[PDB]
Amino acid sequence: MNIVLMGLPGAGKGTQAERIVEKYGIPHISTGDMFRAAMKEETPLGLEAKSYIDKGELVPDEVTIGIVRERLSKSDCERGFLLDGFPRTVAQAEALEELLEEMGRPIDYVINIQVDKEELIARLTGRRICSVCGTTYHLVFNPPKTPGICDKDGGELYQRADDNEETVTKRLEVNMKQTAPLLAFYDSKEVLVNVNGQQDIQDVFADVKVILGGLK
Ligand SMILES: Nc1ncnc2c1ncn2[C@@H]1O[C@H](COP(=O)(O)OP(=O)(O)OP(=O)(O)OP(=O)(O)OP(=O)(O)OC[C@H]2O[C@@H](n3cnc4c(N)ncnc43)[C@H](O)[C@@H]2O)[C@@H](O)[C@H]1O
Ligand SMILES: [Zn+2]
Repeated sequence: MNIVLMGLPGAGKGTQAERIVEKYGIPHISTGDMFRAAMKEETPLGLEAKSYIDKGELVPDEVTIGIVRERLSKSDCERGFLLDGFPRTVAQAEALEELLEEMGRPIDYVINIQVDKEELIARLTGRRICSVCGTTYHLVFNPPKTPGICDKDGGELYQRADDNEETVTKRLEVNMKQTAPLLAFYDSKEVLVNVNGQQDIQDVFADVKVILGGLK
């Protein structure tokens, strides 16, 4: 099961990836996670990515492709894999198509999670993450028992640095522009499948399961 999740910022890719992971046991390769790890450790790759991430811009293709190429250089990815947030440009997708052809591991499905932009903005600006355990909540859609605090550990919830309104607006603008031709690319390859992301989490995942059930 060689799967790409795509969707505009806030579409719920990470939420669905966690479920896909737990059910099918394929590795979750998240560029967003990998960049945030590098940023937090202040590595040279981290500091390079940060200038872009903090503005809501894409990290250049050169470094991104190269970190993904080799993440996929691993024995855990022979089962299959779940790419979350890569590719997000046609040039990324074309690099990935080549690499995977050579690797014998071409993409089965690209699952595109579709959510109205108004809701996307609400999802991102209202997201709150536990500073203690990393659990994600949402002010409206999945609120804590006590506002501002994690149910599990009493930890303070915070808003991610790139989830303020102005950075969200930039992130949507950047990704809307790149998503248009990327979807055309994967549709021409006949691997694109759309899913309605504006359902409860369990129902979105139910639709994902129908798609992937055939690849168990
Ligand atoms: N390939 C690449 N090339 C270049 N640069 C790259 C790159 N990949 C990354 N980058 C760089 O790294 C940066 C960060 O990357 P990235 O994190 O990949 O940005 P993303 O696509 O903007 O959107 P998020 O990933 O923030 O959210 P998500 O869609 O996973 O949503 P979640 O599941 O949390 O859910 C969102 C919220 O909604 C809630 N929620 C989720 N599902 C539902 C639902 N079904 N109903 C109600 N609420 C829900 C959640 O609780 C949560 O509060 C990029 O901006 C770019 O700078
Ligand atoms: Zn917590």
